[PDB]
Amino acid sequence: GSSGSSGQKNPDSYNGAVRENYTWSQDYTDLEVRVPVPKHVVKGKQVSVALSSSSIRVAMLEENGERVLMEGKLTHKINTESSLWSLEPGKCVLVNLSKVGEYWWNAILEGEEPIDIDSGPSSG
Repeated sequence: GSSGSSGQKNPDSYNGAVRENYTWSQDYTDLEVRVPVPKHVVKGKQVSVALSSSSIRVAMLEENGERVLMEGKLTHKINTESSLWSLEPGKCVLVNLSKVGEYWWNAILEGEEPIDIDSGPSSG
């Protein structure tokens, strides 16, 4: 019984892109990427998080090895200092990216489809 806001505004991520690897979204001045983890990942030592500026790394320990959930050179630089990352047991990984100014992050890595959201004139 339809009651209230109905339709299709978003699956889960409040406006953004979705894929089978790692979700992310673009906001005013900050990005939020959530990576799904198994029910065997609780410790942060089971996952690898490399923060530099224009690069990110997201891996998780399986059993006899590990797997790179999300990784690749970022589109631009960030403020690792201001940036953070929190691991959740039997949930997902949280990574906060702090923009180093007013930039339009059309993507996370330098090789990811450009988000839909767009603005008027920018180049000029």
